[PDB]
Amino acid sequence: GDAEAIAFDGRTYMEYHNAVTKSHLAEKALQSNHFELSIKTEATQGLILWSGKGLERSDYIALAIVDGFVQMMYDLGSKPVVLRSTVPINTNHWTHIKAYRVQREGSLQVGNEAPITGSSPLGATQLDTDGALWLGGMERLSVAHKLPKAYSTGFIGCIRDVIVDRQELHLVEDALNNPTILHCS
Repeated sequence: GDAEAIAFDGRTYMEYHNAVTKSHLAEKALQSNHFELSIKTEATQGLILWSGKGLERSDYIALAIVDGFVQMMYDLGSKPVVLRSTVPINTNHWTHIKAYRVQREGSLQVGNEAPITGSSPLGATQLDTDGALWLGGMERLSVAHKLPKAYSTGFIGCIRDVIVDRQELHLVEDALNNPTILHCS
């Protein structure tokens, strides 16, 4: 009841579009990104969300659990920057994540800890993309040989209340690749 949390078994990943005439309200050079979610899990390695085109050349922004901690990572064109949390995420207790990027600056907050901040190397400031978004793992994998196994590892656990750039994401209804729906708990 209430918050409709969906679960992720390790072979489940949803593709969302975000940003294109669809009802209410070419390339894209985002100056920002803002992501909000709540996750419950026992996993110590897994990929949560990933916004990019999924091509080797493409810039990206993603969130993954790496060796027990949630870490934001993105490359805009001048190499990556990693923002890692001090809050052990694997307690199988719903936990909040709040992350954003303003040009080159980004922050990360898991729980109530102090937000982790940083900024990619001087150079690019905009994230080139077609609006592809992904949840729980991702299709185009090749572009995962350069990252830790974690981004290769699908996510096992649940997720709910995903907010991407002031719009709320309806996991089921917005999913574009018709995946197997398994509620949570």
